[PDB]
Amino acid sequence: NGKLRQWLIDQIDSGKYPLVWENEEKSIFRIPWKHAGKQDYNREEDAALFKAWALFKGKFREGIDKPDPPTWKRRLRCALNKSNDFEELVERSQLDISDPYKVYRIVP
Amino acid sequence: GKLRQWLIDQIDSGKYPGLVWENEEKSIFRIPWKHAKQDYNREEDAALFKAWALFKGKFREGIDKPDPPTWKRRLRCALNKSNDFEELVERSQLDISDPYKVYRIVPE
DNA sequence: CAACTGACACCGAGAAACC
DNA sequence: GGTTTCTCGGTGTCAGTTG
Repeated sequence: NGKLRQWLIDQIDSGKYPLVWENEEKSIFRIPWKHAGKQDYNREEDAALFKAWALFKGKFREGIDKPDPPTWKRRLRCALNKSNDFEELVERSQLDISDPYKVYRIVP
Repeated sequence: GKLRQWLIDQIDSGKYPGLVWENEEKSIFRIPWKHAKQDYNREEDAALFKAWALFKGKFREGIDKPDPPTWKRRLRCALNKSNDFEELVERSQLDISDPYKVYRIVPE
């Protein structure tokens, strides 16, 4: 249980996702949030985390199921919203720039 | 344990629509399972769920607030974890107008 | 028309509570 | 011990909104 917390911390610390820490206390971080309708949407890099969380919890299986980034994007938002681990800073969410992003926070 | 004899009396009563058998030995029966959408009504669709709460004194009429979600959750959690009831997932028609589930009463 | 969202319902699997 | 319920961290559904 509670695999979402440690998984996301490991994803941010990995740096493999070009989602970064916004402070050095490792308590507030960035996260990309590009809309899948924009002409700047690469289905691979933009939906990389959303696919990974579906691959992690055994929801999407390669070469077996039809890909669907919308469902992958919806599952991660509901997980972050429902989990008592991450509180989103909606007033700091800069969701209207060249590369939109949200801001979250982790508590004890 | 009161779940076995109680449910057998509910199906045999025929008071709830959809709660019927599938053989003459009364060992395989359909249970009406809808999603709370469509023509869902708290009366006819969620009647058996209220009976279990009243039977086990979990809901007093006019005192506790009606909560059909947890009423169906209690009956589900007890029905699934019961060893007197086998869920036949292969005949479980979940993709129809009035979806039902097939349960078998194991003898003992 | 696809994509997105919040509000609400749903779920299984250990962990309790309760015979 | 054996049975019913409670917890919890996810997930699904819908109706309206949005790019």
